[PDB]
Amino acid sequence: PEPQMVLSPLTSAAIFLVVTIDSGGEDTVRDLLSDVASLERAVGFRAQPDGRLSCVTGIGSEAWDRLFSGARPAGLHPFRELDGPVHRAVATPGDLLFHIRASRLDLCFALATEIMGRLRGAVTPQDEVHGFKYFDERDMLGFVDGTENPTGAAARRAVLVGAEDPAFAGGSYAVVQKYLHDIDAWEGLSVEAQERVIGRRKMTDVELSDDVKPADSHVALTSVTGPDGSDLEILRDNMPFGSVGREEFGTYFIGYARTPEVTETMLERMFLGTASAPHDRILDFSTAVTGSLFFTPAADFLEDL
Amino acid sequence: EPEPQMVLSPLTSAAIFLVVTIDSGGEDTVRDLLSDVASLERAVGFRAQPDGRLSCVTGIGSEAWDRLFSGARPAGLHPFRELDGPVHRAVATPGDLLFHIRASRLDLCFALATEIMGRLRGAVTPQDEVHGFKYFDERDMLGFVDGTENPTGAAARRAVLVGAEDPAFAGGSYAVVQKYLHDIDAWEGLSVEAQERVIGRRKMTDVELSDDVKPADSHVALTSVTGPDGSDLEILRDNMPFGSVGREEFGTYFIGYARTPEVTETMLERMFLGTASAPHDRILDFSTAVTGSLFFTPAADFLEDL
Amino acid sequence: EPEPQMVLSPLTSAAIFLVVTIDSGGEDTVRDLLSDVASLERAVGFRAQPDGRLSCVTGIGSEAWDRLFSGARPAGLHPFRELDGPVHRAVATPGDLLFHIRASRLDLCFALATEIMGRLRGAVTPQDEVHGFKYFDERDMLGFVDGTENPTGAAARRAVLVGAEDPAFAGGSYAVVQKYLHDIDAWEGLSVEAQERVIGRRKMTDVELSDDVKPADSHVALTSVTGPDGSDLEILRDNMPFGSVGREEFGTYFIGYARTPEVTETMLERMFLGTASAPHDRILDFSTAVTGSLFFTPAADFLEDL
Amino acid sequence: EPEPQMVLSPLTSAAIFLVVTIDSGGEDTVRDLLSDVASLERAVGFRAQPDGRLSCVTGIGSEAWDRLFSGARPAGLHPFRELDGPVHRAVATPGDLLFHIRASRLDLCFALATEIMGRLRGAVTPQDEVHGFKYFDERDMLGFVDGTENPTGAAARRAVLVGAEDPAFAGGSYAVVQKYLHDIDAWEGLSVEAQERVIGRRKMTDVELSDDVKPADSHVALTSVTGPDGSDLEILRDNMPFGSVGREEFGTYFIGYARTPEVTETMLERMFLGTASAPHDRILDFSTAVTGSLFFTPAADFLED
Amino acid sequence: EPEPQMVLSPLTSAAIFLVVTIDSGGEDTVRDLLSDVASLERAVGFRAQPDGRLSCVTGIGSEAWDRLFSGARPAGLHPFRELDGPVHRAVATPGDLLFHIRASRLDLCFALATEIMGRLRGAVTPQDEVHGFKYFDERDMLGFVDGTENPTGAAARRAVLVGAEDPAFAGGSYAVVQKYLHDIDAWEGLSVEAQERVIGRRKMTDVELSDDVKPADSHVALTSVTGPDGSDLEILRDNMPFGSVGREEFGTYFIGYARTPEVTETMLERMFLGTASAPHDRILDFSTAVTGSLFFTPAADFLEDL
Amino acid sequence: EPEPQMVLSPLTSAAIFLVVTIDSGGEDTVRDLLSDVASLERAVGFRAQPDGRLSCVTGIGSEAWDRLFSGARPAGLHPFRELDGPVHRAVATPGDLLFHIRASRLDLCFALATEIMGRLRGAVTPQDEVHGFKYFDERDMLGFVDGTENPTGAAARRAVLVGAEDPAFAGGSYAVVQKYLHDIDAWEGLSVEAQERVIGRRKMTDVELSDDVKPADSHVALTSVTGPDGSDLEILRDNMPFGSVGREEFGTYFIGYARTPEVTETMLERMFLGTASAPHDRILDFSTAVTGSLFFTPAADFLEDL
Ligand code: HEM
Ligand code: HEM
Ligand code: HEM
Ligand code: HEM
Ligand SMILES: [Mg+2]
Ligand SMILES: [Mg+2]
Ligand SMILES: [O]
Ligand SMILES: [O]
Repeated sequence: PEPQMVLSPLTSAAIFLVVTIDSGGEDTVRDLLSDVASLERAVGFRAQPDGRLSCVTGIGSEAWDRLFSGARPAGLHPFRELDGPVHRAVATPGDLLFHIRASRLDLCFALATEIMGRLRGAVTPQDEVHGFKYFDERDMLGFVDGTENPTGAAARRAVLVGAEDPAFAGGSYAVVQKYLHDIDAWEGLSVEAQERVIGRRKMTDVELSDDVKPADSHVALTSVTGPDGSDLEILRDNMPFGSVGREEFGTYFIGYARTPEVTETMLERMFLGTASAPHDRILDFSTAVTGSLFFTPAADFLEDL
Repeated sequence: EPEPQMVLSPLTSAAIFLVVTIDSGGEDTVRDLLSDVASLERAVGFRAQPDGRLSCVTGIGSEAWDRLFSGARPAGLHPFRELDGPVHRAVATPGDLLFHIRASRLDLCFALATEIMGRLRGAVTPQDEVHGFKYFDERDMLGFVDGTENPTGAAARRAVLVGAEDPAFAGGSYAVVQKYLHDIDAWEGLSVEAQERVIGRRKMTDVELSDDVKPADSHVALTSVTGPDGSDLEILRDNMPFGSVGREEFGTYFIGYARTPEVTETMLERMFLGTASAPHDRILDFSTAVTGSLFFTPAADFLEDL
Repeated sequence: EPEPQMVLSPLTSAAIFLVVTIDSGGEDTVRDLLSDVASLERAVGFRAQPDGRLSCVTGIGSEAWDRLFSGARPAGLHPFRELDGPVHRAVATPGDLLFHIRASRLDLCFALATEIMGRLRGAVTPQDEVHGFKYFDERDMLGFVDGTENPTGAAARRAVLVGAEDPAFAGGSYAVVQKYLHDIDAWEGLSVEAQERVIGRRKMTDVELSDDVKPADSHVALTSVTGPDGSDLEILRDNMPFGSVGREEFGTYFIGYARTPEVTETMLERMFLGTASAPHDRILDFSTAVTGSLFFTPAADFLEDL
Repeated sequence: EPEPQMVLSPLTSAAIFLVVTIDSGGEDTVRDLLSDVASLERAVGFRAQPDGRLSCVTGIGSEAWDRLFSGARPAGLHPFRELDGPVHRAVATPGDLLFHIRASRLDLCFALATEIMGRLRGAVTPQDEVHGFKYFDERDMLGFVDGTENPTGAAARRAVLVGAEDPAFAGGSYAVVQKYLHDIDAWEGLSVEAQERVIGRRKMTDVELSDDVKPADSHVALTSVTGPDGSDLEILRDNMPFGSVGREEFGTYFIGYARTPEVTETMLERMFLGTASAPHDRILDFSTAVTGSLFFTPAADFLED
Repeated sequence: EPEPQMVLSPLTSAAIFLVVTIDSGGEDTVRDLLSDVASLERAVGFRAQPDGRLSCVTGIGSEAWDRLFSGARPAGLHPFRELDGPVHRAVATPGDLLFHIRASRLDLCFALATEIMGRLRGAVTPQDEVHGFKYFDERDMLGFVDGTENPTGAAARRAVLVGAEDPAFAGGSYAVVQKYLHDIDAWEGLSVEAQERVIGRRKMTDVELSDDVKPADSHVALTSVTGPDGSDLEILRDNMPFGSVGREEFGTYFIGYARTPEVTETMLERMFLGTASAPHDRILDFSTAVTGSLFFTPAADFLEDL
Repeated sequence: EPEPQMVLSPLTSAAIFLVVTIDSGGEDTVRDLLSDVASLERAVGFRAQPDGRLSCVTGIGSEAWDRLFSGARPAGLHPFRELDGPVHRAVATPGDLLFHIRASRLDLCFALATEIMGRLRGAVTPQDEVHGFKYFDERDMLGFVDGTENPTGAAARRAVLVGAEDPAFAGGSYAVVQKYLHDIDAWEGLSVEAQERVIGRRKMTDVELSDDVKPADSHVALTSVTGPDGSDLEILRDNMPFGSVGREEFGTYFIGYARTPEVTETMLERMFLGTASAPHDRILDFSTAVTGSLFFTPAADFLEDL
């Protein structure tokens, strides 16, 4: 079973499109899903091999039940809201996700145009973010973002559904959150204080050692080991976005994993805290304004419709 | 002696256009920023040399000029003139400062825009912010190659930079901006041959239609002007696509630089008001202007001294 | 595995196709060159890593096979079969050896071709030499993107490489070549919408025309065949433009690789002989085949051991 | 005043040389094409920026100049003069127009050549068409780096562009072309040391042989000329390999630009006819000229009218 | 797989080779660093993706192995064995740890080397540090292309990586290093043809000399070994030039990886000790080895768990 | 101009600095080499155009100028002056000739350096040889962006090239070199905020600290000097990191070019001797100068003519 392009090369541009399916829109949607791979080739092939255009399509829980019948992915549910003492992770509507990536924005925009052209009148846009790599893989807080992502076989094993849910092997679960940062507040910290929030050094991206890294740093709370001692990992492809006029500086978070349990555990630790940590310090400078969960099927599941 | 801003830029694949108004009381903050904007361009850009190709051209409008400076005004500076054609209208919208930021990548544009606006918050109000990108092989949203007949090298220097005619402001230029939104559904209902008739060139190969066959209300026909002496009058354009798929906005951000606005304004009159043989530029049947402003972009040394 | 030749190449922008026949007495010289051709590919190409992307696929025809080797023949190897259609003909021309040389620049191709022909001088007679070049947006001589639907990765391995069905020759492939000359004047008299109807895809955007609108005598319609499996039958193509402006020759060099010739031969029957609903492939109204040959491209290890 | 044609071009790895004669009656068609060839160059080349580096230099021969124009002639314009040397001969062959088309890739060259010949069909007859390719380390067909001592910047402007000495035609240049075919088997039978003695420079490192060991009949010896005041007389060359393996043609297409043909012609006389010290240029013992033509390449403004 | 280190790297144009010994008492510090060396490679290299191509391969010597680790030893690990030939000698020099750091640019190599040595200061003593750079056409200091016949893809995986013959260490490899200094004055007194006879390949075109002309004491002749197997025994080399023009040092840093040291050691014996028809490798008449060590480069996973 | 040497070079990422003394008897060898150094630069560089960007700038010291040439001296040419400050000292070390070799890759640098020193064998004695590499965002060894405020374009020509003040030597420049070694352990114990106060710019963003917070003893404060008119006096710098990890050498090789050495010497006096308001440049608390020389780099025409 061929997976979608969840494991992509590093790409410098992305469009994230989240839509809801209008009443009556189900058939239009199904026809599009069966064509999305061929549109990806048509737009992408003439810019090979530099273009690295790919589109990962995801389907939400309530939408899955309107479109298909029979067996469902084992872990597919609506994003679970987290009501922490201080910080909250909201859930927002989203039936379909298009995660469109390439080495240039225009390829992204051309593919998005074709997809929404086929869907006009069946869907309603909920979110559209045009993302860009910032410098040397930095995010909007000025830290390198991506460094501890798994690679190669460790990545395939962390992100692709296997034997545990055989009918959906080759699929993945994507969680999306749009975050806005309070840059004024962040920039009032010293660099050393910022490093204590993230858990790594700013200029060199070296992890802080275990004897200085705080329990409420981001890296501390998103490190999770499983009952057998192995690391529980996700694949992230966070993108900066913003608008200077509106003072909007953002990180669009997207995390892929073989089951939503992994991602959800990390989220609980960040928002709700642990025995030793009230919450992830990064949330004192970052507000989530969207939250959705999607299942990204194997490519063959979409071809056969 | 005088160093121009980077009006004549290499081809760049990302741009930010920022148009603001100066609030009451903001003038001093703005003047400090103008004198530092070249420094900020170096601070952001130098670490990404030589690939980055970051430049910022700063432009000042007619009313803002009188609030900011006294003494001489550049000879051609006035407010953008609204054009009320029989069918199509070129609006004038508010604009005191233009920052036309270009680079080979968006992040550098954004980083410089962030630094500029960081110094100016409290003193200005944003009116328009567009993030532009190059689309394929220099194509615009209508699917045609865009820029082909721009002047280059010495001809560009001569068409764009103020010289002896206004010696206090030699090295400056005049910029006209209009944000255009396209009706892509209408446009895509035309055959390719019909689209070529609107533009005046071939779509795939970008070869100009012969005199034999080019309509008089084609875009290329209307924007070709020879001056009293018989030589052509040229501008320098760096149009950028922009858009949002969910809102159905597909746009062209027009910016044209010229040594005097009279050239740009004549082209605009022809397009909106027509000629004896052409009611209006057919491109306007698929393109609506929603902003319009005119700025003077001084020589770099003018700004350095404040 | 055994190591296949570089049938599955990265995208390359230049090629040389060489077709020769083996003269009387030439077999020994040929067999020496075959055993060294991989090391000549590395000699010429290694110093130009990693941009060079130079490869050479060597193929052997049916008659030549029996002069060169004894023991088993590959299952599918036979002379190219002439197709005498009502209107269009697929001709057969002589060819014992194919060198399909690809790289990112012509000079590398030429350098390797020079070395190969150097070793063969006086053993072979050239029948065809074509210097091909890809247009800058993967377009062909007709102006359409060419390559889009080729299979990739595991699907390509499955469609192209001989496997368990003929185990002594696993890792090999079958190559069909035809040189096509186009009538560019005729083709350029069609509208874009008409040309799209001949091909089956949009010219500018390369999106496939939908099933409800794509004519049955369009190229894409006729070269889509499903097997008994239900699954599509695929080939791997690497068509290359060529020509000469002084002689008015504008051409497409077709080369198609498949795990058995039955796939390629079916497509050719459909194009040249037609189906229940289509007289012939409309592309042949603008394209004439003037060569036709079929080769087996053995696994690299087969050649190394001689 | 005058914008020259793109005589001083960036390094380009591909070229098409097209030489045609103007048929009886063809003069008007030619004139119309000349006035448009700059705009064809932009049409084909602009969309391939900035990599494409497409340019076309157009040149006109002496007899054709008389058919096309009246009024002033360029001072230096005359038909190529045959050299009948004791051993080697430089032939003169017909040609009224030259298109010297250059780019980073052959297809751009071909696209522009196609447009040009399309407009000239029926008015001209092709005499020569060569598709050139530079080897990857600026080597020529003989394996030597080719172009090392070309002038650059202001030295090149001084050497190639007509100035105040012929002010009606300032910004123009004179092009000489010769197609050479090589005897590769003879050449490859020389040791490297013997080859270096023919050329005048070291083969692998491209360092010039010192004055005390460079032969008098080496190529570099004979093509170094000083003028009355003792300064070097210089040309700009853009020699391209070409060939066909099937027909055993291995060639160098010579093109030299100079502000007057006297410089190029003197170098040619030294090569073909000899000096007191040297019977002839040793490179001609491996190279035969099979065309020879001379053209004036006007300032681009001259063609715009 | 277990995950190997990046033994099979893309082509890289810079390297640092660092050889250190472990001071007594330093073993715990070293074990900590080995468990973090992969994360340091990512911290330094991630921000420079994808062009940076920084990798670090870490190798452990025989005696160090015994001081550092509990369990079983790799089967092939021993001290480098001195070779005392009639004319030329391969010396064995001290080395407990090898860091073979490669990238597209020296700065990344240096930055990683700095971080590694930062953690080791006080626990190790530097024995050798070489900053290598590739000549622009993959040439070495003798002017010959270097790397041409290395194995590729699956053939490389098979020649370099320990498999089920030593299953606890599958995914490891064995590295041999020797620093060579050349007598450039002597070498440059040879004609090109005589140099070609020492190496066994053509200097300009890198084509192998034919079997009837290639000397038996040529480098290529001596380092071509067939196994008991019938077939070729291969190693993977990544030789780097280095030097200092003031000191007249012009060098080649030899590094060879193999799945067992037997292969590399055979080649070395042939070079230094000779064969029936060759006294020794002629290259050694212009090259003096001044270091020599052997290391085991474990699988990535082995190091992660310490 | 007469044609200057390549003092104004593009950004390059590698360099070799070679400083030598002329031995007795060496004068004529040196003179021959000077007249050929441009042609060596082309021989090594041409075949790697235009990616290579190889240049060599050749400079001559005061004492050596008198040995080599008769006739006029450059007005500004004198031995580097030692500065014996209360705390820090700028040493003067011997040097007759400087070769400042720059390119995009080290191997081109090394190849040209090899040719130059090969011609000078036996006539000169090497005093200093440094191989420099740029860190990947134009950062130096202290982690700051280095080069931001260098002049460009006509401002650079005006700052660095001799003109009509010394018309015989128009086109020349004056280069000062100093090799510095850094105390990295001390530097890394400062907070980033404290480092910024040493340099005078922000570390991450490279923005200049504002006049109200920048300390008087910061590097930027002390190296800003205004001339009689109130304009900035500028130099052109191309500082290069270098180092050796095993020897714990981390260095900055300083090279500054100016039209007269008075400008560079003023800056050095301020840094090392201090002013009324600054004891000395705080960068010297982390940087020790171990060489110091001054050279005149003539116009290229001057070297051709002999
Ligand atoms: C709010 C915006 C976010 C920002 C700006 C951000 C930023 C960062 C940065 C700079 C790192 C260190 C470098 C790296 O390894 O990539 C990192 C690591 C990580 N983040 Fe986040 N992050 C955000 C949200 C999240 C969320 C919501 C999750 C999980 C649900 C998450 C999971 C991770 C994980 C798993 C790691 C790697 C930890 C390890 O070293 O083992 N991040 N993030
Ligand atoms: C006469 C010159 C030829 C030209 C100029 C040409 C051009 C094209 C073009 C433009 C496409 C559509 C884009 C793509 O998927 O590549 C295409 C598709 C194809 N062509 Fe051709 N073609 C030629 C001859 C042939 C021949 C002789 C064959 C088979 C023997 C063939 C087999 C195919 C196949 C199999 C496809 C893709 C079908 C699918 O869409 O699933 N072509 N060709
Ligand atoms: C001074 C040291 C060395 C230099 C300058 C050098 C240079 C070269 C050159 C120029 C080639 C031919 C091109 C190629 O295939 O890469 C080559 C091949 C080779 N060298 Fe070396 N080499 C050196 C040391 C060694 C050593 C010490 C070994 C073995 C322990 C070795 C093993 C080989 C092998 C296996 C080949 C490939 C032979 C084949 O199958 O063609 N080299 N070397
Ligand atoms: C250890 C030696 C050095 C280091 C690591 C160093 C580093 C730097 C850095 C980081 C900057 C700020 C960015 C820039 O504009 O380049 C700078 C500026 C500067 N440095 Fe240095 N520097 C060194 C030595 C010197 C010396 C010895 C001089 C003068 C003789 C000098 C002259 C300058 C000048 C003129 C500026 C720019 C001032 C203006 O900002 O308008 N540097 N240096
Ligand atoms: Mg705020
Ligand atoms: Mg002190
Ligand atoms: O993250
Ligand atoms: O500096």
